[PDB]
Amino acid sequence: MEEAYLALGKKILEEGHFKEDRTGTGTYSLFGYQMRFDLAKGFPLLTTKRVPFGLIKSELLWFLKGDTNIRYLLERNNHIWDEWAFERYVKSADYQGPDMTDFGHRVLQDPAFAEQYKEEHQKFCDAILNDAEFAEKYGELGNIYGAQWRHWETKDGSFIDQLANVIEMIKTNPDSRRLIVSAWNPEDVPSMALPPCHTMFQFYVNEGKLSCQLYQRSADVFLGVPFNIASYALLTHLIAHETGLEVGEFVHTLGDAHLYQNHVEQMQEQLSREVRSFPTLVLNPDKASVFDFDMEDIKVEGYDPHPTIKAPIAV
Amino acid sequence: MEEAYLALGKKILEEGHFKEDRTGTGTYSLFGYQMRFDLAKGFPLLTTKRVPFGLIKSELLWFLKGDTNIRYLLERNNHIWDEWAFEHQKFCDAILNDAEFAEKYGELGNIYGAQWRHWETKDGSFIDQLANVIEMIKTNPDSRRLIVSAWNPEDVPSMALPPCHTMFQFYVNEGKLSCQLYQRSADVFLGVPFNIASYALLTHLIAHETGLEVGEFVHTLGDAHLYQNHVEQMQEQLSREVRSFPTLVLNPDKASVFDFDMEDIKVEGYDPHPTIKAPI
Ligand SMILES: CN(Cc1cnc2nc(N)nc(N)c2n1)c1ccc(C(=O)N[C@@H](CCC(=O)O)C(=O)O)cc1
Repeated sequence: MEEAYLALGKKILEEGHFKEDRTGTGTYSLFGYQMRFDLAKGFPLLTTKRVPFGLIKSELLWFLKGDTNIRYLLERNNHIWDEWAFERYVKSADYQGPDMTDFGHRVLQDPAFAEQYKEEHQKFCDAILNDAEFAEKYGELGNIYGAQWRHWETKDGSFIDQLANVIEMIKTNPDSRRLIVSAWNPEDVPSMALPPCHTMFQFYVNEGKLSCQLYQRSADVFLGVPFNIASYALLTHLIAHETGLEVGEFVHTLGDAHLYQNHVEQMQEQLSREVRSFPTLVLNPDKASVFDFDMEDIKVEGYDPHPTIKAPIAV
Repeated sequence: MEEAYLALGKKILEEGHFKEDRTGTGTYSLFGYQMRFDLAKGFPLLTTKRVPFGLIKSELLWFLKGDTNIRYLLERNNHIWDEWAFEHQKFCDAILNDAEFAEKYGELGNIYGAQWRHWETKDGSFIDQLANVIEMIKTNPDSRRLIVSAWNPEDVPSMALPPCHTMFQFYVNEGKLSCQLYQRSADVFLGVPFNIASYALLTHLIAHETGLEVGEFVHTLGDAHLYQNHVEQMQEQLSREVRSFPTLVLNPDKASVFDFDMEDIKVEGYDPHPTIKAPI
């Protein structure tokens, strides 16, 4: 239930001790958490603030087609993966605009700098979208979620399609205890723009219902977790659709659940709002495979949330 | 709290879903569970039934030193894998006497020790996950990436018993080390008690190695299942009055944990109820 999520954010506000982090922003943090969402009770897209499903869709599709290049994402006007690509670009030999050291923090404090970042960011996206050589070198994120789900590279010159295998074990072996997809590949971690935040997931089956547990090593509570819940819920409806099954519980397990110190006013303002009905997910009955779904094949209807609460993304 | 485990077995008896596998094995089942153990309240060896700590020690020391060979376990009366290795005593004996014969037939290959200390790459090199996470702990305690993984999908479909312990994550706040463990499948009566002690000891060992106090051990389960002829044994356990967990005592005169042998790990104040027997 939404309440479960809202309770996480309260609990970190109350009890989460302060902890320095890679990004430099600062966080309040807990270790070890578990939220459950019965998906039969509604599609878990938060109603206490507007959460952009279109962006959740395209990021999922992007993960399922096995792709790790932002061009696809930018073609559908999704900029949620932009900064890590931009950061890679500005640290490269090829970049020659103004010094973008520390842009993640300096856009908040310095207005003529944010304008400069805004300019460079705009030429970066237009280069990715219109220069195939540039897209190819600088849209790339490494072997992040998509590469590991579809094309986990083997020792002897091949690849394992993890996701597709697990879908097929669900169909023929619904009681197996190894319905597991991992994105944590120790070989590829240092190559990755970021190691996987949602690290690994497991499926389970009882009386014709499909349930999923996610292990998430690092959980950005205000910005990310609303994405991840919806992302993994959508994935579960997709797999239940392909596999001919009803939809079960999504269980969200966390390692470091953190509230960025600059998300606190947002998380308090979110707590002051009454919970509304979850929406209903709608899928194309004509599509048969998880991997056949496109943007028009997935809608959410009945979504009537409270207003957008803006916050700054860490790094 | 030991009551977290006890509520878990009680919830399985009450709400667990029955299933029956190809061999004809019954189980009662739940998906998604989390138990926490505050290690400053005591070391979580079960008091409601006797749990054999020696076997947990020997087996954790064997994973920790990266050893995949039974000779170590055999020198310490631990027998839990001399089946996937096996006139019987002739073999056990020969492993224990002949210097070469142990290497020839006592190797077990790919399991926790090899995966924690020796994860093979494409170019033929090896990653020592555990060693690396220890230096990360000392040098970057605020890291959200203190992860060790036992799950390679290249090797799982090939292997005899794929790891029930799929990954663990460390965490540090205010001079205190915690560990969360994701376990994809769990024997609630015989395995889980065995696994709570193991991973709490691991946490204690890594805290000693890095000069930290112990925080929590968090146990997260996927498929948690009670075998149908553990029911009578689980019910018998829930009728017994919880006691205080005991105290772990680690030898303070050995600096590194990679030198710890059986004699250097002691449990004090351990007053469990009688051993409960069951099939495995
Ligand atoms: C890609 N992604 C997953 C991802 C990757 N690295 C991360 N790194 C950190 N520190 N925190 C995260 N949540 C995070 N998340 C993200 C990234 C940004 C937003 C985000 O800024 N969303 C805004 C803006 C949405 C919009 O474009 O309108 C929101 O209001 O929810 C969400 C998910």
